[PDB]
Amino acid sequence: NTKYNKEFLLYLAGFVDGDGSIIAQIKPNQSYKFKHQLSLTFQVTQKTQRRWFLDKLVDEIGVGYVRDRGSVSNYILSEIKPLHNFLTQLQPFLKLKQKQANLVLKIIEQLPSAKESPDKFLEVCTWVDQIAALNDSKTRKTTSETVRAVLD
Amino acid sequence: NTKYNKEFLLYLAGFVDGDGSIIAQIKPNQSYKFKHQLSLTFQVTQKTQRRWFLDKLVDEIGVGYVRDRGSVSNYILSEIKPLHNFLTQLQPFLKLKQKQANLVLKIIEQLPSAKESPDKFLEVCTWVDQIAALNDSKTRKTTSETVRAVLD
DNA sequence: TCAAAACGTCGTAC
DNA sequence: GACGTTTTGA
DNA sequence: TCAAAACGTCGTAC
DNA sequence: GACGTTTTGA
Ligand SMILES: [Mg+2]
Ligand SMILES: [Mg+2]
Ligand SMILES: [Mg+2]
Ligand code: NA
Repeated sequence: NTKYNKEFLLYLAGFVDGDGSIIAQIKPNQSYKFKHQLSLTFQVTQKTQRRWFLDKLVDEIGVGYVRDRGSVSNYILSEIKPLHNFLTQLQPFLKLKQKQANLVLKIIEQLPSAKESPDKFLEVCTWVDQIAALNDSKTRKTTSETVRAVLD
Repeated sequence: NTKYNKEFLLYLAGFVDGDGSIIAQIKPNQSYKFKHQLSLTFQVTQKTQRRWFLDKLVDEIGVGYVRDRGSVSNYILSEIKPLHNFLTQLQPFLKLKQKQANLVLKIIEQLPSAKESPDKFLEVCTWVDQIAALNDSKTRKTTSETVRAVLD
């Protein structure tokens, strides 16, 4: 796992606290044992005319990709291992999004265990609730309650 | 002149590039010799529920203030001397807003001479045009062209 | 006559 | 910014 | 059954 | 985020 430079992390942390997102999702999906996917995403959003900025992020992070949705574009990192490595290093410098970052870390490390028991899986969905609670969440639909209602 | 930590400036630069604004305005105002005020503003916006972040900033920058504006709040720095001192030190770390930062500095250093001649005043106004051209400017009204007419 | 503050509005870029 | 639904390709 | 990508919309918080 | 109009107080 690559070691990121501190100056880079410091600036990136600031910019993430401003225009980034640390996202956790429970995605209803019939092909999973517990009928839901656990989905983590690190994202940085910027007007497409400045997507060169996001393209640099890819070079500097060395992983992830940029997707253009129209007037706006996103840097995206969803790969679990690279995500853990990156957040572990960024986390210390976050001020607005530190708890979310850490909750993500906690979730990733427990995934293996969440696969085993419906209970441990339900607990983990709770951590996702905390992430969403900390964020400026407005259009969320699938929660730990949703999972509890399905595991029956 | 108060001298800021690099760790501080690096994180703040990222956050500014994200959620900050470097604003230059020509404010129509009859009480001025050229019938407009030159206004410089450094601004950071954030949901009012995260005020404390902005309030911390005031302590850390040691100058400026926070204004709650309903559901959103703002850190503001308008005083010219601290603004020059702060921007001079922040500028090396901005990626998105570095050019307007340098333009603000130039304007500040020229203000005195700009008050002497309408021609120099006009030129300075063209630099504020440049700052607005760099920003995601959408509702601008007063430009150097409008100053130009008035001085006629 | 000026620097600075007070207060308000708009259209996205998050 | 922070979600959503559905598809891919193991 | 899964990790990850593809693709889309909502409601502000810039 | 990035403007706008109007007021304060030396
Ligand atoms: Mg923000
Ligand atoms: Mg931004
Ligand atoms: Mg923003
Ligand atoms: Na904006």
